[PDB]
Amino acid sequence: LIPIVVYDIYSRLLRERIVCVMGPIDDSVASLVIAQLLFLQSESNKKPIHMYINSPGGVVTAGLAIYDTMQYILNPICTWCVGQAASMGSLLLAAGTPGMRHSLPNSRIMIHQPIQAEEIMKLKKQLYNIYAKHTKQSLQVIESAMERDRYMSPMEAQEFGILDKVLVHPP
Amino acid sequence: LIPIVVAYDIYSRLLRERIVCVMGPIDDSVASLVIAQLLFLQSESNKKPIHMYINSPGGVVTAGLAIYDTMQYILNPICTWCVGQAASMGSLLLAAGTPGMRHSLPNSRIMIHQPIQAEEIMKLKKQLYNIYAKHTKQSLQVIESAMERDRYMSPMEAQEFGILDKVLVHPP
Amino acid sequence: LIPIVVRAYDIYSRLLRERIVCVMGPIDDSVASLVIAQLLFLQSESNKKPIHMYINSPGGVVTAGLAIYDTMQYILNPICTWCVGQAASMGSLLLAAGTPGMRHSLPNSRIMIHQPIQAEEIMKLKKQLYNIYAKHTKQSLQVIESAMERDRYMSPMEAQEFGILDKVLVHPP
Amino acid sequence: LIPIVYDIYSRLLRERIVCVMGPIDDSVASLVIAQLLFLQSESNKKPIHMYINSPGGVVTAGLAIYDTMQYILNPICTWCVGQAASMGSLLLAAGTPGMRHSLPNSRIMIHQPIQAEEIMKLKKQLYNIYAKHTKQSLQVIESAMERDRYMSPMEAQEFGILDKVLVHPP
Amino acid sequence: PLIPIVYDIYSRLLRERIVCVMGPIDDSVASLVIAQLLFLQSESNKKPIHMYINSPGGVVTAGLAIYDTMQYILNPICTWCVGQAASMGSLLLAAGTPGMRHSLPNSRIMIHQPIQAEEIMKLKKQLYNIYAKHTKQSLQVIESAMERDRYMSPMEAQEFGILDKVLVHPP
Amino acid sequence: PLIPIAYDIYSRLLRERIVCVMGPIDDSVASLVIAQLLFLQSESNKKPIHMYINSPGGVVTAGLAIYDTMQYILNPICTWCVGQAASMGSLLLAAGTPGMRHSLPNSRIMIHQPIQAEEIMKLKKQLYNIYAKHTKQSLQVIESAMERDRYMSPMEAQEFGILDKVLVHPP
Amino acid sequence: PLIPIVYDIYSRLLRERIVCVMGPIDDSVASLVIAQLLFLQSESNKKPIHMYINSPGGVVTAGLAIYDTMQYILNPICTWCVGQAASMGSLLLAAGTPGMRHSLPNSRIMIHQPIQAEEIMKLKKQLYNIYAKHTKQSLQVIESAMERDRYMSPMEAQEFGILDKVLVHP
Amino acid sequence: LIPIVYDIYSRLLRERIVCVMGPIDDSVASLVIAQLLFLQSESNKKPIHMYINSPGGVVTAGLAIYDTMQYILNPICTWCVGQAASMGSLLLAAGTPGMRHSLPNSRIMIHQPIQAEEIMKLKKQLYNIYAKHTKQSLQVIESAMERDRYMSPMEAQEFGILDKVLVHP
Amino acid sequence: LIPIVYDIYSRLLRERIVCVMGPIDDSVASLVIAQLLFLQSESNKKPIHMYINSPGGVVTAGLAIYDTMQYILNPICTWCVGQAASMGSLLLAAGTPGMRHSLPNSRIMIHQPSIQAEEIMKLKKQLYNIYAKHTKQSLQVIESAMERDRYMSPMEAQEFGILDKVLVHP
Ligand SMILES: CC[C@H](C)[C@H]1C(=O)N(Cc2cccc3ccccc23)C[C@@H]2N(C(=O)NCCCC(F)(F)F)CCC(=O)N12
Ligand SMILES: CC[C@H](C)[C@H]1C(=O)N(Cc2cccc3ccccc23)C[C@@H]2N(C(=O)NCCCC(F)(F)F)CCC(=O)N12
Ligand SMILES: CC[C@H](C)[C@H]1C(=O)N(Cc2cccc3ccccc23)C[C@@H]2N(C(=O)NCCCC(F)(F)F)CCC(=O)N12
Ligand SMILES: CC[C@H](C)[C@H]1C(=O)N(Cc2cccc3ccccc23)C[C@@H]2N(C(=O)NCCCC(F)(F)F)CCC(=O)N12
Ligand SMILES: CC[C@H](C)[C@H]1C(=O)N(Cc2cccc3ccccc23)C[C@@H]2N(C(=O)NCCCC(F)(F)F)CCC(=O)N12
Ligand SMILES: CC[C@H](C)[C@H]1C(=O)N(Cc2cccc3ccccc23)C[C@@H]2N(C(=O)NCCCC(F)(F)F)CCC(=O)N12
Ligand SMILES: CC[C@H](C)[C@H]1C(=O)N(Cc2cccc3ccccc23)C[C@@H]2N(C(=O)NCCCC(F)(F)F)CCC(=O)N12
Ligand SMILES: CC[C@H](C)[C@H]1C(=O)N(Cc2cccc3ccccc23)C[C@@H]2N(C(=O)NCCCC(F)(F)F)CCC(=O)N12
Ligand SMILES: CC[C@H](C)[C@H]1C(=O)N(Cc2cccc3ccccc23)C[C@@H]2N(C(=O)NCCCC(F)(F)F)CCC(=O)N12
Ligand SMILES: [Mg+2]
Repeated sequence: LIPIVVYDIYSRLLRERIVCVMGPIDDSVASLVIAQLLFLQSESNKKPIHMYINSPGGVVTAGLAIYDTMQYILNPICTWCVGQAASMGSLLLAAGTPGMRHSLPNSRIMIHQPIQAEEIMKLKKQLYNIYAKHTKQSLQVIESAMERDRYMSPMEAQEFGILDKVLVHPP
Repeated sequence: LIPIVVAYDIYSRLLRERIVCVMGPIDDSVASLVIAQLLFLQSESNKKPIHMYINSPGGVVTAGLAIYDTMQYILNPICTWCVGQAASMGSLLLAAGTPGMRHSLPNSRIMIHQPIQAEEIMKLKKQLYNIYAKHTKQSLQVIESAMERDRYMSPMEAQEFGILDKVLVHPP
Repeated sequence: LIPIVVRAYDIYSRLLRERIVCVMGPIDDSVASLVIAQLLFLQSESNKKPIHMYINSPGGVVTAGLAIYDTMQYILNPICTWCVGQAASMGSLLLAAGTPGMRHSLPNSRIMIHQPIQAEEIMKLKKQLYNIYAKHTKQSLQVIESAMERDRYMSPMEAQEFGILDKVLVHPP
Repeated sequence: LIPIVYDIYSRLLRERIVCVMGPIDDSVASLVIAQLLFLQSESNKKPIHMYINSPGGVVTAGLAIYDTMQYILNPICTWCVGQAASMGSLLLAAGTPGMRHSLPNSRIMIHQPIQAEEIMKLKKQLYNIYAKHTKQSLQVIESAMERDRYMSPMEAQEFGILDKVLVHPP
Repeated sequence: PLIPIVYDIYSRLLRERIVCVMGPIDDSVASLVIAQLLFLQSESNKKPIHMYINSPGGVVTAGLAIYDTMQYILNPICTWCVGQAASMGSLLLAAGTPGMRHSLPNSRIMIHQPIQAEEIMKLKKQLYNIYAKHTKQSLQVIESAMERDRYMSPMEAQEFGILDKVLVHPP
Repeated sequence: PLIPIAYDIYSRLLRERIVCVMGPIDDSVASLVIAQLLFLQSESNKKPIHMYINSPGGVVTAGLAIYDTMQYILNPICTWCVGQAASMGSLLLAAGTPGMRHSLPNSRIMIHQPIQAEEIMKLKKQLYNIYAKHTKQSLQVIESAMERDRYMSPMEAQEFGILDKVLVHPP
Repeated sequence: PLIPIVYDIYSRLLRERIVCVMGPIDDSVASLVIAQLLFLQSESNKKPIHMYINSPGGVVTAGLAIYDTMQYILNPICTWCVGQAASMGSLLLAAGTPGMRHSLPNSRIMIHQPIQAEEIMKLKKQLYNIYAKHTKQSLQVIESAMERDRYMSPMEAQEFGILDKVLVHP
Repeated sequence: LIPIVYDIYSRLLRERIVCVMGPIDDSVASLVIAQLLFLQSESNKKPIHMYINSPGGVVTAGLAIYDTMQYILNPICTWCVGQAASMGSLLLAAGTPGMRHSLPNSRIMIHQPIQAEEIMKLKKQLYNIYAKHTKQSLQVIESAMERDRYMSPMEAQEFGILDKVLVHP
Repeated sequence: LIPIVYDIYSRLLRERIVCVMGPIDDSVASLVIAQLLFLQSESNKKPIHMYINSPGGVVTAGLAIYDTMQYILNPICTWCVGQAASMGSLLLAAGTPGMRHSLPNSRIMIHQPSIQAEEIMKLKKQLYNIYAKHTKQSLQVIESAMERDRYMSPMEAQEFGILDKVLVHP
């Protein structure tokens, strides 16, 4: 049951420029997030957008659709990891505007990922290049890390280049 | 949960700005909704461009062709935008946008390969060959060869092939 | 999800205000009743102004198709039929039943008159279909019978030659 | 089942009461977090009341709510009615000091009913959070969490999970 | 349903030339019955075969397959209606050797029948001709009777030409 | 569904060189029929094999597997249509040894048929050539007939070249 | 599906050195085929083994398990395609003893293929090398052909090196 | 349908071949253990051949088979055909030294696809078993088991999981 | 698929080995009890071997097997392979003193995972008394240990009195 304010709660957050990326990312979630990003951009192409991320991952092309839209719009995008960002969720976290990528202290971050053979490898290489661009790590290090079935703490994710700030309280 | 803006749900709000969404598998229900939206936008103005957002793995051939024919029939220019993917019938719709107005974002994947009686399935397949030839400007022989290859193309390859005009990282 | 336009219409209701009725998907009793109710509404708004009938359907229940057919004939309005995607089985009967001169298809549509209760009753219904197609296409009963046994689709051009429709348009005239 | 006019829960939300009920998963956590952000923007000083009746749920979803409670500036009064087990008892214990309550017949459990290394890392995060808010040593928290049992409100007060056991308002 | 052994009980009855046509008649039942008729014929093409019929009907082509095999073999076939013979069941009852078609006293018999249109009519006309042949009634009378949704007593079925003898006790 | 004796009636028929092709033809049915044809062949490569066919059709490649095995073995094969032979069932009926293709009088026979596009057409053309070979009709006539959604009587199927003899009683 | 007896019919065929590879190839099918190959080898390591193949394909590692066992045993193995051999089925067909790979005239043969990303590519490359070895075609030609979604006639498969003989009669 | 000659697996059992196929659960473990006890009583000296084609399964069921292999006196030749992942690769590695084999196209994975403390205790038992049979350090075993990947037979030989990669006898 | 030699379990039964595997319900208990009666009538002196690999099960079904083990005159050697949890560990502990074994990697749990309230407590107290009798620990220590949600290694189970011998080899 989604509560209302006199607007359902998510719509109310949307009016304050907060977009929620929650649960598994599929085509339906991607389209909704993209539609919300277009809406916020037309209200103002300068004011920051806040992206709340609590997700175990999802479909690669759906994640990439959101990724490309984030890059395409002019707005700065602050990413916030609460709970977890695994697989495509961690890619979206890392794709926030430099300096504006955040996690709360107990979140868990995973870049490991839990079609023809050639196509699955082409998509995998696209992920390598995107993580390399945003984290500043080499392709070899990205590949090694993505093969490891383990989560990182927020501090480790900061050291790796996935995020900028680990906040307990506002600054 | 579909979010609302103030009462419009997010897609209806996009529709008021002349953006139509073609998302997920294309069946008769999706085709009818898209067609109804195209008729609405045309009556508001038969000159102002229409934006078509495409993120689809494909679908039913006749439903795809219904949308295709309606796109051609209306007078408006139609800008097509590939985000995520356009496979099978999705890539046909992408290619059918107004010349010069067919776009993809940088990490999209495009497939023209295709994943009721035998004679009828071949007749539909030949209709697809002729439509791709018209809009890509490639020969029928090249279309037939390419459609037999089970693979995706990058946006740059799709541009070289004639499926789209522009690969944009940021607006122009 | 059906989109809305603003004073709140869903998109099909908005099309209905412009005299467009949609016959989409399989035709059953529920679809027939909705289409019939819409035809009665449009008639009372004006019994002279044309009605546009959008048809994209693989067919359906014979008596439900016949209910829509009879209502189309009964109202006074001219009815323009438009085949987009496909009109198979009962869908092609409705297409053929539009006002003469006002039956249209877009260029890539597919049209089928082949059809994919006690034995005597199924034959009686089949003969009613033969007579309706004969009336509207102007073909003989023998030719209708032969054609309906062939499991195939027709292009819009072939359907025009056969008498199912009048005009194949790429763009408005 | 939900009575109308605007449902009862939205009406409670207008009085700064947030409900954490049933199993805690990602969907529940997101709703609770969204409500906490709403109440904070209405006023970052006025207290928030958190009603907790829950058998527990997903660890990361519980931790997401925990972190948001700490992050906002408001004081948060926690109220245990019925039960607070597993992640539910962590949220109860995480209320503002002096403002953690239970009604008299509630049951409280800190026992907990992914790769091996990851389940242990999450378990150690829970140990440190309970130690911080209860003021008990890590060794005592670990021992208590291995015992499959519930505590009465009085026992939970003695342990440091809550501050007040009320039969009637003060 | 546990089948008792002595051979299972149906196999034991088969060794004494008794074939059972029970329940709905589909392709599987028809094949079984046909296989049994071929077996009994090879043991002796002169000795009578007893066919026990208790059936609400079934698939027309499967019924016709059994019918044609009954006619094809040389043996006399005694048909016995116990419980009921409806639709295709009553056709098989009527198709027994003349003089050898029986019912017990409380059985119920129905000739009413509870693919493209043209094909269903062609099959229906094949049924008309078969009933006319074995009952000795006109085609017009068969067609009228088959439109009536009702059962007949054994005595009425005897008068109509579906069977020869209604026995309470052996003769 | 209970077969009678375990040593069922179908195995007993197999010992007399009768193979049953019943119900929908899929890979499992084709393999069983093929295995039985190999068995009968090794018992004697001269003695005829009887193939009982009551089938609404099935998978094209499974039908073709049985077809090719029938041609490959050296035995004469008598085909018998009881009930119906539709789609791939009618192909098997037509593929019996010339002069040895039979139907009982009330059977129904259909040649109409109720993967990439190019592949479905290649298989369809293989069916055209097989029917042309065994019926002696032209490719154009086969193609026209297979588009018509209808059944044929045994007499019509005889005239068309699908079978040789329509028997009410043995010769 | 009732299996007839004489021995069930497949066991009877096994006594004449005929092994059946039918339907989708999974771990259960592979283990049965492997067990049968070990049995026939111990009866005689010289007498040929006949392998009947009618299969749309299946699990790659299960197909490779059968492949490796075929190579490992000393017996000559005659492969017979009836109906179809697609994906892993066509690999087994091609892996028969040279000169002893057969198809009946109306069979259809497909080498196109209808886990982490790196692992699926490693398995795909193992398939390329196996087809190259047994067909005598270059790796580049195998890779190009496997990307085309289409079937080959028995004659085309013979020309390609997948089989040696297309027989209408024994 | 399992063919008869004995069903085919029973026939292989009479030649001292035991099959460990598909997912390993309690039912599979009990059957394998029962077969190992049978073969041991026929002769406690003659080798036993263990065919392994398995994606893994339940840890305690794998450990039950492991302990029984060690407990009996017989030499045990392990054979990887198709794959040995997770608990399957542990059983492969637990064969008698010098008698651990793979065919050339097999895939081998030591990565693994109840309370928190208990899952770690079981994990540490696996670390010590792999260390014993491969001769690698505990630190290297731990690192390798976190990597979600398969090894070729040659890599598995270099790592100490098996002794011989044979194309032909 | 159960192999034949007798199916393999029946063959083991002829050598006085009874298998208690998987979840223990009424059906399993009745089969085990029937086997114990059979072995007893063959000889009331010769030992019986009980193989235990079980996560637990229904309390009354476990108690039925327990009572029958005590009732017959034979010595009973218990063998834990894989695991013995809940009712499984009770049966392990109930073997003849000196004849209770585990292999080295087994896991043993006496905690119960996760009828009127009074009845569930009566059954729980029956378990306390049975464990006290066979382990020789005080009932207070049994009750405390059974509240801890954890497994024991074979060595710890030996120290606790659950079993007598941890063997790597005969
Ligand atoms: C960043 C958007 C730029 C400026 C631009 C443009 O690139 N596209 C194409 C487009 C179309 C569809 C999906 C897309 C997804 C990602 C990127 C581009 C997409 C349409 C958009 N429009 C709106 O946003 N209109 C107002 C939005 C308010 C609303 F309420 F509708 F949300 C129409 C006017 C327009 O110029 N653009
Ligand atoms: C391109 C449409 C042209 C101009 C034309 C015409 O071809 N058709 C027929 C038609 C009917 C039904 C479905 C069709 C699908 C594809 C193409 C044509 C279809 C109806 C339309 N009308 C409306 O659009 N009316 C306003 C509708 C929009 C709104 F939502 F706003 F109400 C009525 C005035 C009219 O003649 N035409
Ligand atoms: C062609 C309709 C004529 C004129 C006539 C008539 O035959 N019937 C009977 C009738 C009843 C019900 C279903 C029918 C289906 C098919 C044919 C006739 C049916 C009702 C109709 N009415 C309306 O439609 N009234 C306006 C309603 C407008 C609204 F907006 F509400 F839809 C009431 C005035 C009236 O006498 N007739
Ligand atoms: C404690 C929140 C601080 C103050 C701060 C901030 O860090 N985030 C980031 C953020 C984003 C998304 C999820 C988060 C979860 C936990 C913590 C931070 C999260 C958004 C917030 N905003 C609002 O809530 N604005 C008022 C609107 C609230 C209402 F519900 F009414 F819409 C936008 C301006 C702003 O400063 N912040
Ligand atoms: C009445 C049967 C006649 C005499 C004749 C004949 O037409 N067919 C063909 C046939 C084949 C298959 C199904 C048929 C169905 C209906 C009619 C004929 C059918 C087989 C039979 N055979 C047996 O039954 N042989 C003895 C076997 C006895 C057994 F116990 F096994 F059933 C083979 C030798 C033979 O001459 N015929
Ligand atoms: C007509 C078959 C010829 C003669 C020949 C041959 O082509 N194959 C290959 C083959 C193998 C597998 C499936 C096949 C399907 C279609 C065609 C050929 C097939 C094996 C057969 N054998 C048997 O049938 N042996 C008798 C055993 C029969 C029984 F059931 F009783 F066990 C082994 C000796 C032999 O020469 N051939
Ligand atoms: C080609 C097998 C060779 C010759 C060799 C050998 O490598 N293995 C190991 C082995 C074990 C298990 C699966 C295997 C799969 C593929 C390859 C090897 C496999 C067992 C076999 N044995 C038997 O087959 N014994 C007779 C069995 C006959 C029966 F009828 F029972 F099946 C035992 C002694 C022996 O020399 N080998
Ligand atoms: C290697 C077993 C040793 C030698 C010894 C022993 O430790 N156990 C205990 C035991 C019991 C139950 C399961 C066990 C699982 C793993 C390890 C030990 C197990 C019983 C076994 N027996 C048999 O195997 N008997 C022959 C069986 C032959 C048959 F054909 F039936 F399978 C009874 C005579 C005997 O000395 N032992
Ligand atoms: C420990 C059993 C004692 C000795 C005694 C006795 O108490 N009961 C009663 C009884 C009955 C049923 C279940 C029981 C379960 C637990 C305890 C007692 C049970 C029957 C048994 N009998 C057998 O076992 N007879 C030989 C059996 C041979 C067979 F192979 F079939 F098992 C009949 C003669 C007899 O003296 N008793
Ligand atoms: Mg005793």
